[PDB]
Amino acid sequence: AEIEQIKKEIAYLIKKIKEEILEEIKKIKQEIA
Amino acid sequence: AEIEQIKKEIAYLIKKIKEEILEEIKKIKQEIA
Amino acid sequence: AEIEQIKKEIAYLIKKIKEEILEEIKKIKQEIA
Ligand SMILES: [Cl-]
Ligand SMILES: [Cl-]
Ligand SMILES: [Cl-]
Ligand SMILES: [Cl-]
Ligand code: NI
Ligand code: NI
Ligand code: NI
Repeated sequence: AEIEQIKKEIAYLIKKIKEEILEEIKKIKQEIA
Repeated sequence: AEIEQIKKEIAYLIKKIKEEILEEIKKIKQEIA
Repeated sequence: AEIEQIKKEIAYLIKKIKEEILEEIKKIKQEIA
């Protein structure tokens, strides 16, 4: 059960992480547009 | 070895998200040249 | 104990990866200014 809990918690964190940084990049694009 | 293998599969996953984000940053960078 | 260790190693890499990308993004923000 726990290893399956782990797999779930990681894919999710990785998704937020990816998006958290992509936003920093999106603001830069809008700015220097 | 089963959990170790799991570590390597997730590690492979982060290096890819890392590189995938860097490319979006490299695109803008290439434009800013 | 092997699951706990795998978490530590995964959280560390995710933490580093994030900042290593933000540091690259900051270099680009400097090229713009
Ligand atoms: Cl650090
Ligand atoms: Cl640091
Ligand atoms: Cl660092
Ligand atoms: Cl820093
Ligand atoms: Ni530090
Ligand atoms: Ni830093
Ligand atoms: Ni550092």
